[PDB]
Amino acid sequence: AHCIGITDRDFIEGVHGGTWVSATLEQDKCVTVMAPDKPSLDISLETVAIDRPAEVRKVCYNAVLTHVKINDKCPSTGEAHLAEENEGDNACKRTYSDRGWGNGCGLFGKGSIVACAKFTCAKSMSLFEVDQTKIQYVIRAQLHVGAKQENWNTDIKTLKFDALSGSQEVEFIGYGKATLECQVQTAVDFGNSYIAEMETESWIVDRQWAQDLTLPWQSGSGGVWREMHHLVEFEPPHAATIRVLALGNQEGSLKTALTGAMRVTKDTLYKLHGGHVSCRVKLSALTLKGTSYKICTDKMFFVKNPTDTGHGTVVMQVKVSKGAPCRIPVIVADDLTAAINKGILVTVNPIASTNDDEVLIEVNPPFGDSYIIVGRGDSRLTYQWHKE
Amino acid sequence: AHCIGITDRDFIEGVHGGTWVSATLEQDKCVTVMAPDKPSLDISLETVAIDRPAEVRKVCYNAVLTHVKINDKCPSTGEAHLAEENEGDNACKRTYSDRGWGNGCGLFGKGSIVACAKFTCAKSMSLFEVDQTKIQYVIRAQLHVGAKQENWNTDIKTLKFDALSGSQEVEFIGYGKATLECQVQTAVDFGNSYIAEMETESWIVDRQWAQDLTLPWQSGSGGVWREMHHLVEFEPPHAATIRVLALGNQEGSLKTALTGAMRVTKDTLYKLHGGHVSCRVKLSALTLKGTSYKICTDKMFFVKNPTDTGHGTVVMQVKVSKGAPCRIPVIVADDLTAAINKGILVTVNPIASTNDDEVLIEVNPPFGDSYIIVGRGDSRLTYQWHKE
Repeated sequence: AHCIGITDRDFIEGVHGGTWVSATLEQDKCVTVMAPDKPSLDISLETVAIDRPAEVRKVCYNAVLTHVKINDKCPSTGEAHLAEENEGDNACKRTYSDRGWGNGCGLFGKGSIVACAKFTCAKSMSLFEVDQTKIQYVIRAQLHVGAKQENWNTDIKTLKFDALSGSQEVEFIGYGKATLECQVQTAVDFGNSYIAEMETESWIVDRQWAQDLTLPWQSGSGGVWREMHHLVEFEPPHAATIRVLALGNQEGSLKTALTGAMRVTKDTLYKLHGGHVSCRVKLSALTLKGTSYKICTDKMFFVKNPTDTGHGTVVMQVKVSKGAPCRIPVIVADDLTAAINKGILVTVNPIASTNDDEVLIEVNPPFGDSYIIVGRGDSRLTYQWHKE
Repeated sequence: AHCIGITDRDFIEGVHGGTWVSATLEQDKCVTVMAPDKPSLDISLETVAIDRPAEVRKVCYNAVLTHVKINDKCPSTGEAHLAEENEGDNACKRTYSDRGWGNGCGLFGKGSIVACAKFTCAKSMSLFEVDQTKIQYVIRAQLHVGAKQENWNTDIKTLKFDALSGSQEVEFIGYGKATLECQVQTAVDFGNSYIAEMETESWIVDRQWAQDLTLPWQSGSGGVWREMHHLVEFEPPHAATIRVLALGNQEGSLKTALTGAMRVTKDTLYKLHGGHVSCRVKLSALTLKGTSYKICTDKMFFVKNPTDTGHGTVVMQVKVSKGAPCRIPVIVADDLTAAINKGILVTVNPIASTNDDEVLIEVNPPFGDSYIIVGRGDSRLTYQWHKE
């Protein structure tokens, strides 16, 4: 809603005896529900969202190294010990260098040696929990009245459905109301999942995949980086010296590992670019408005000519300059002499309540050549339409 | 050279009639050539190197994007064109957005749209050529005299062999000379190769691997980054907007793709941590010195006791306080009563030319229990040795 201007669009015809009409809603997609002698309803999934999710983990992908210290003990001088060893924020390794007269010591053998470095995470990625029950589903509902596009964001009602809310009503002024009974689907799209974010970007990731990452990880309480060795390289000892290096920035590798995953985007609250809702829509309480208005008899004009919507329908915008509250007669006939309407009106029972009102009409013309006729008398507007 | 203090060590015995002795030299490894009635020769591959290599390519692994510009034309308004399209430092993409009344345009259809961004390489990797004919091979040669370790870097000669040099002579003061005829081996270690460096670190990479890298690449002459799209992401068009993002830092993935590759390190000239030289060593012109000296008869002392080298030999360091130019008698008998020498002397014919000279001895004792005897009279030093 409004489903014109949304490329992916489906139509569902309600039936005369029918009360409910079921429809599955996906994002970047919308549905127009129609019923005979009833206003058409535009329904669409606006956003899926999770507000205030809790941090489960952090994962470091860029780490700098500082303060490299080393302890070197000659053969038979015993095991080496660094003071900066049994600390927490340091990466340490135990090994044995080959030492002899060539480098200090008096014996030829294995001289114990220890190396430590200060570990600080330059850049990391946050892992939040995905509680499927906390997920809210926002749905746009808006009737097909003669509303200009510039007023579409002034007529749209929005409904939020938890993992389980009840039925919810949407009433429109003068048209009655609809009842939505939407069940959310958070299984194959909300199953094992973390919300993972780097800097500005976020994604939905497999929990097992996130936990199986070969990178240092935190708990958001204690700033103790676990499994640091994933980003620290210890070259074999020369004699006394041991070179300790930082591995590269893992931003790229992670981002390639993340291709395909559903995107997530914040705003002041996490927007989910996916998911779907299966819905049941009650239409019986919906009513047509202005069925007792007079007929707009004064000359009318096309503010916007009949143009192809791409959905197999055509839209035009008509100004009414003198008719008081009145209804606009719109048909699609195969001949200018026949008033036999062959077109299906999506904008059911057009209307003009104020003068200089620009009402939007949408019709579904028949296959073949035809004429769009709006109004009566010489005043009436006619437009040739050819549907292949 | 000196092969004591170098763990990986081999012994090659020359034969009485022999003239040439073959030996393969590898880095972090050394060979000690022995010949009866001749000074032992310490030979080792110091460094492999390439000086002033020519740049073949550059390859961008971190790029930042700036000045994103976009041109949006409505349906049937024609093809869109940016002014910044065909400048060279801009990454650009042509596409079609879905446009209608919902976003500006008056028709419903494909609106042409172009997106460009300024490309600048934040961090890159350099690729140099590996000319197998330009590679030089530095070899350490040094005789087994009674030289202290603290003088080892004062007695070593160094020879450079091109991919094809001739035989080279090394002569030592008082001991004659040796001749090296070393053929280098630069096939399976540098065949398809580039020298690839990032910041401080370098490697030897497969040429075909380097060329198949899915990253932007330069020629060092013109600063035109080819195939930029490897580090640029264009999201699908909304209506007018197109988001242009930079891909992550590729330092990490590169570094993991480089694991195993032979390392390279600079110094003021590129040191190569690999390779080997097959050699033929001439020993006939090599002579023993001081065989006409008198015998050191005055009391001597162990500056450094006989200690296991781990090479199956023992080393000690003896100070001669009073003997003039004189030779030191050393044997390894099985008994203090037997002068029968069962030990093999690596430091052939020990020597002291000045008083308070600390000459280094190395012997190969026999398996079992034995005695190391140095000097004669009561003045002689004895040391109990047990070789399992």
